[PDB]
Amino acid sequence: FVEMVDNLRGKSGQGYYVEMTVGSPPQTLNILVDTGSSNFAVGAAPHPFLHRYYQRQLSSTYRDLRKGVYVPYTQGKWEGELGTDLVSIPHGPNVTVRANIAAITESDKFFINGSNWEGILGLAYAEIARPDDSLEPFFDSLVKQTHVPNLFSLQLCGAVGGSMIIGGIDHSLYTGSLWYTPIRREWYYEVIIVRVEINGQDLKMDCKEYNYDKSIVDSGTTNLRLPKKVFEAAVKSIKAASSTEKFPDGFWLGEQLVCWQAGTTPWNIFPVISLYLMGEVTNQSFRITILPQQYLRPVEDVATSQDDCYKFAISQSSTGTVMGAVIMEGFYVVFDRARKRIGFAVSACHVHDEFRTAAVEGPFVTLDMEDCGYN
Ligand SMILES: CC(C)c1cccc(CNC[C@@H](O)[C@@H]2COC/C=C/C[C@@H](c3ccccc3)NC(=O)c3cc(cc(N(C)S(C)(=O)=O)c3)C(=O)N2)c1
Repeated sequence: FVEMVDNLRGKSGQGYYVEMTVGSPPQTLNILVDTGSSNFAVGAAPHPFLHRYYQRQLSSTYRDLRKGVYVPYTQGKWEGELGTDLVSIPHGPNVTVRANIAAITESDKFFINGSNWEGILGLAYAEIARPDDSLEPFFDSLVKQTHVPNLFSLQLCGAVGGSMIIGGIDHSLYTGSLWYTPIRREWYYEVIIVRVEINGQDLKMDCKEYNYDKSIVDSGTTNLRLPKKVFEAAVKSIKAASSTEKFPDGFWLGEQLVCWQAGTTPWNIFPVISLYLMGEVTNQSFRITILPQQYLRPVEDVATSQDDCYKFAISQSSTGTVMGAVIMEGFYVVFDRARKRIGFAVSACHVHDEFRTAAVEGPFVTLDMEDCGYN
């Protein structure tokens, strides 16, 4: 797995990407790793923000599937033409497999000026593939075509880099225990949140609320996104904990940055946030704790660089909870498809400071026998 270590790069909340090749002869593209969707898609026509794109006419292994496809995410949108071709991951397992590829020919607010990636690897299940669930996702083809075990793990670092280990778990990438929460249903990587605390204080809502109307693990979304009711309760609590300083409403909404004299950020006025995930046994849970160094994301800009400036990276959602890269960075996350479970452990690349450390820990029990799944 050592060959696979540090095979991810990124630009800081611009997304983590892995090098892949498509076509014969191999065309090199950087591909965003997305556990929040299930299409493999690449830029296939010129675009002002693409340094390079897939040229189907140059690949003798390309087969056209005579079917278009359109994919709108929460933000960003592309459309294109389906086909298959040979795909490999130079710093992944040593194999080449044939896979579906959407060749993107038009898009909106999807590619980013200077991002370095030219396509997207949807690693979730066929149930949410477009145009429908008969379009086998990349990781399904990989496992069917090779002897790779049905598991991958992500260590997203930033603050960027990281590792996606295909087929296994690399112990050098984490410390302490791995804790597992069940995948509720194979579509998104859907999980169940049973309790939320902000500086050790329970939000005290019915736990179904935390999962209204699903909770997902999504490396393709930057923020921790929360159902409105949870988001409003979370912000109330963070504000109360951090009340020695008062920030504008635009800060709370992600529309404005807050800035401090370089090196003087008052991390200790901001609370730790704990998400307790359903465990593998009845009414047991574990918690993952995040520090303000994860949920206050630095915005790099030479122009404001006398300061450190941050965006609040918790935001509201009308489509359920999204545990985005805010939650994943500094955890080693194991997508154990074979055992229908997702493991979390503290990563070798945790942020911590001299006072507080992100954690994955348990077990915790609750007598209340309510199931937290929203039907
Ligand atoms: C089943 C499919 C069709 C579907 C449909 C609807 C929702 C989903 C759930 N998964 C979404 C994921 O798949 C795509 C993937 O997008 C990858 C792009 C990353 C670029 C990055 C970025 C943009 C601009 C500057 C820096 C980074 N975007 C976000 O962080 C980025 C990306 C996305 C959402 C956000 N949020 C809205 S946010 C502002 O963090 O709250 C942020 C997003 O939609 N990501 C899935």
